[PDB]
Amino acid sequence: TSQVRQNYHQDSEAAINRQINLELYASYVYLSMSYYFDRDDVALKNFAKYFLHQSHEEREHAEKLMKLQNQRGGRIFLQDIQKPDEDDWESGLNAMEAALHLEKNVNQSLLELHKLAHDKNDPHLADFIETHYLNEQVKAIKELGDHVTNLRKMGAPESGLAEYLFDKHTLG
Amino acid sequence: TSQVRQNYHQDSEAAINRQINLELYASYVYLSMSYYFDRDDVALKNFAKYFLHQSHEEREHAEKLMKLQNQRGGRIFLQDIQKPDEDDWESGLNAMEAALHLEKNVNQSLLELHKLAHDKNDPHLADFIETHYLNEQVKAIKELGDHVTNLRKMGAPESGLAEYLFDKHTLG
Amino acid sequence: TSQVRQNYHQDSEAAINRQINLELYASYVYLSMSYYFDRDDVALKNFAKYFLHQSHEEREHAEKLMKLQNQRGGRIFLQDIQKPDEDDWESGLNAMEAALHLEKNVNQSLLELHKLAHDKNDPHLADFIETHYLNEQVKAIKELGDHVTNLRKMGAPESGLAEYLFDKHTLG
Amino acid sequence: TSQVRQNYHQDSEAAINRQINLELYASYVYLSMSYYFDRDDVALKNFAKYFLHQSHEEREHAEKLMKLQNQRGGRIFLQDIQKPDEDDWESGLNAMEAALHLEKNVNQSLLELHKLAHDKNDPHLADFIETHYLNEQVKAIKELGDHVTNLRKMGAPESGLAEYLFDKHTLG
Amino acid sequence: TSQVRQNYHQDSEAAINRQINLELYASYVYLSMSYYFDRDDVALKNFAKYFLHQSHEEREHAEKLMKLQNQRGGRIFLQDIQKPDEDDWESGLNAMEAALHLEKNVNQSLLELHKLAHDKNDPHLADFIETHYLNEQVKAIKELGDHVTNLRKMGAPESGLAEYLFDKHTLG
Amino acid sequence: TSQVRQNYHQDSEAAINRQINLELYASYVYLSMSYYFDRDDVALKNFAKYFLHQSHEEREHAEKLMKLQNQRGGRIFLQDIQKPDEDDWESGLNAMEAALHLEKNVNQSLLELHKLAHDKNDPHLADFIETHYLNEQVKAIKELGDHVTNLRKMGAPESGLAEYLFDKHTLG
Ligand SMILES: [Ca+2]
Ligand SMILES: [Ca+2]
Ligand SMILES: [Ca+2]
Ligand SMILES: [Ca+2]
Ligand SMILES: [Ca+2]
Ligand SMILES: [Ca+2]
Ligand SMILES: [Ca+2]
Ligand SMILES: [Ca+2]
Ligand code: NI
Ligand code: NI
Ligand code: NI
Ligand code: NI
Ligand code: NI
Ligand code: NI
Ligand code: NI
Ligand code: NI
Ligand code: NI
Ligand code: NI
Ligand code: NI
Ligand code: NI
Ligand code: NI
Ligand code: NI
Ligand code: NI
Ligand code: NI
Ligand code: NI
Ligand code: NI
Ligand code: NI
Ligand code: NI
Repeated sequence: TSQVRQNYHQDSEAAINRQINLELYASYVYLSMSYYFDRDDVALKNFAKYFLHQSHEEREHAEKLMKLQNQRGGRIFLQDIQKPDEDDWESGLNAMEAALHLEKNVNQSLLELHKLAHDKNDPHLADFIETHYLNEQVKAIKELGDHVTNLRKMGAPESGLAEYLFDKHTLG
Repeated sequence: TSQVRQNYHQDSEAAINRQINLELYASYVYLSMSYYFDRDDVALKNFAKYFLHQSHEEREHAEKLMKLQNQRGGRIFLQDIQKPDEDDWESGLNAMEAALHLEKNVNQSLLELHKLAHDKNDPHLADFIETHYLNEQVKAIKELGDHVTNLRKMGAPESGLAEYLFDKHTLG
Repeated sequence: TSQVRQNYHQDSEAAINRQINLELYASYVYLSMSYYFDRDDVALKNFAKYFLHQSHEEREHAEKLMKLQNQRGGRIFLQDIQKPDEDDWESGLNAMEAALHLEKNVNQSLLELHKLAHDKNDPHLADFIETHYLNEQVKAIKELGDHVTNLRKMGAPESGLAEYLFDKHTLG
Repeated sequence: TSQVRQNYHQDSEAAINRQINLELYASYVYLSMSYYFDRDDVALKNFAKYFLHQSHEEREHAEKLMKLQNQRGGRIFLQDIQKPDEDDWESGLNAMEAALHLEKNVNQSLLELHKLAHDKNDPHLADFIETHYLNEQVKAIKELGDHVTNLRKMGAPESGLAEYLFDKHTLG
Repeated sequence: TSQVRQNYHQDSEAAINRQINLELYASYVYLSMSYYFDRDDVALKNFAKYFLHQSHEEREHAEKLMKLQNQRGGRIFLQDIQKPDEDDWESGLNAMEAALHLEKNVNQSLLELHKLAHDKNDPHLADFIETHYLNEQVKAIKELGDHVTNLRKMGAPESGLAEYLFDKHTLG
Repeated sequence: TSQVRQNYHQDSEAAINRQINLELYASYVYLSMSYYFDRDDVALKNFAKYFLHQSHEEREHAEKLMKLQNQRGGRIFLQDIQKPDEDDWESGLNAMEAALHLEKNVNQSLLELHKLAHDKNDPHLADFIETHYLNEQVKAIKELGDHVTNLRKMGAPESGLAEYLFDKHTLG
């Protein structure tokens, strides 16, 4: 038992390791999306920059959870980072839709983590999730929804013009 | 065939995808090491900072190879990022030794990549490797060797004093 | 024999004179394209500026090879600069496609020059080509491919709107 | 007929295309001279810089005439740029004499262009030539004459000392 | 075997020790030349400064190769630095000619070192030589050739005036 | 006889040439020591920096004596610079002891040079030695003695910790 450990359930510790993996996974999905838009036959530079920024953010999310694990005296166990479910993300609209789906999955995982913390009467963990993760997820989901809506209304993905102009005026 | 592709062998393209994976793997190993030294029962903050810096560097290495793949008209295929071979890195000396071994493995992979590029008469790829990777590897290996030597001479890993003082005066 | 000449094969010297001519030729093609977009019945000012910049760059490429010839003790022999294969470049998309083709031809010439240097065991010439020409060509080809892709996806050349908006938001 | 064309005779348009070619030719002659003085067995760096500056100026002359052609609604037709009449320019004095001869030939062409413009009652073209070309030519010819005179009086080309000192104190 | 050593042939290691000695030797030759021009019966202060600068440069060349040896895990073995082949360098022209000969000898040694590295499939060593030594040698040889040419054309070594004026206007 | 020579005995001139050689030799010993501490299996960076600084100082000592030789109208005759008596300097303490021995040998040579100058009634040479060399030697010897004392008291060379900490806190 860690000399610092206090009111930290083993289920919470395991859940934090799973969330670390999920955040690293999200980082990897976004990296893949980013360089898809860097392809010479896609060539939407601001889509690429947008998803690269997201990738680096998700890495920060993971590192803060690793720090949390050690803060509470839990022990980090890393697992493989699975490659994303696609190699070719099709279009700006499709990538944005996939990112929305991803962020809602991460959000669901965090809400389950919060539920667990509360069930185990761990207010420090509950508030850590509340303070550093829940509103970030709500903001990310809202932003992605906004982007999907505009791309759809503009005529994406069929209109290459639409994705070009969205890349310039929204993501640029 | 990509409209940009020229003098880029399919073996080179495959080799670049493998090197991307190896760089991401190195990034993950270093992340694991970093947070090992953040444990309350290890608590060497400058070892932790050193390996975290290395982790972020390796991520830059991977991203530059992904950019290269698209520059030459190859196609990125990501694979799982395997978890590191240890969860507990034992000591500062042991971690440094493991990092040395890792950098020499990455170096061997890059020398084979250069050999392939030269065999396929790809001077752009050969010089990309020469210019951006080979001396970086030699410098990294020399630095890690220096660190291992000093930690050994100081009495690590048995002397917790040695690793403490090395953390303060070399890594800090 | 020049007092400075050393390890410089006569075939390399001849090849450098041919590359000088090819760089001056590229400069001239780009000059022609530039002023095509300055026509009152074409009137895409940022296409014009883009190709004029390219023209001046190619002139720098030629001058650096002339300097190289004298550095190694070879002797410059200039040849006519052939007029470009078109007087009317049709459209922004068509010009970009022609520029892509041109840069790949120049690249092929440089890869053959590097192959020759290596065959004649001239590492100074090989590395001169590697360092100052090969990645510049890869970058130019990637950029032109990106531009072609976007113009195609936007609806060029049929959509005069597409080329107008690309001129404003990408080239401007 | 161009929508902008007004009071612009087809003979004037053709004459402007010929003058464009002559300006590009002058640029090429000066480029050749410049790198002749960069040879290790000539090695007069300020002669080289002087003629390189002249080369870039002549390119500006050509570009302004191309702009003029489009301003008036004429159509640019480029022709080959002939290689200069010498590969070896012999000496600083000889190069200066050849440049003087060249500038007087260009001047003669411009005076004929002005005569044509006036014959066709084209005061815009006449004044364009007057304002941007005629005094530039007179100044260039006077400067070259001054240089030839001094080099002759100093003992060039036989005195290598003379050309060395002129390179340092006049061209430097 | 050094813990850092990788893909570093014993022949390469020996060749690097020989090149270290040759660079120190060049430094010594230039030191000797420098103070020859400091003699009261020679008294060309800018020749003296020129060769002293060269001496210190060659020392930097040697130190970078010593660093390289340790970077690759080779072991430095120094040898005597032979005194130069002359005590009296005769004249500015003669010294410049001797320096040209010296730089071409050093260049030949470096080209053989590069050939060896390539034969032993050592791209890190090949590119180290390419990047830090080959163009430096080409530039040095061209500069010395230029100086020899001007001194000859001016009338050196018979004209003490020529060497005086060259010292003032080129080396000063 | 030099036009500047006055009250300068041939024995003094010869002695100055010997001292030039001894100063260059000291520079070389210190260069060797410096890069010994740059080895991956020694890796004391501040020992390396300390002896490199000493090497460059000794080179300044030699150059000032060469200047002196020409000031007095003597003639410089250089001799080989002998390689140092060791390739492997064992330890920080051992190197410091060897440097102390070296500086006392150089000092003995300078005291004999001063004795000679005084015997030949050469007060300019005597005071040159007094002013620029004797106290520098006393200071160097005292510093090296201080370093040896501290390294011994700390437990060097057996304590790798001692040399590490001395490198950090005294030489750094
Ligand atoms: Ca998998
Ligand atoms: Ca696995
Ligand atoms: Ca033709
Ligand atoms: Ca290279
Ligand atoms: Ca012709
Ligand atoms: Ca000898
Ligand atoms: Ca010896
Ligand atoms: Ca005194
Ligand atoms: Ni996010
Ligand atoms: Ni996240
Ligand atoms: Ni779903
Ligand atoms: Ni690294
Ligand atoms: Ni890496
Ligand atoms: Ni192993
Ligand atoms: Ni280009
Ligand atoms: Ni080019
Ligand atoms: Ni074709
Ligand atoms: Ni080869
Ligand atoms: Ni002119
Ligand atoms: Ni002109
Ligand atoms: Ni004539
Ligand atoms: Ni040099
Ligand atoms: Ni050198
Ligand atoms: Ni010879
Ligand atoms: Ni000293
Ligand atoms: Ni000394
Ligand atoms: Ni003794
Ligand atoms: Ni006395």
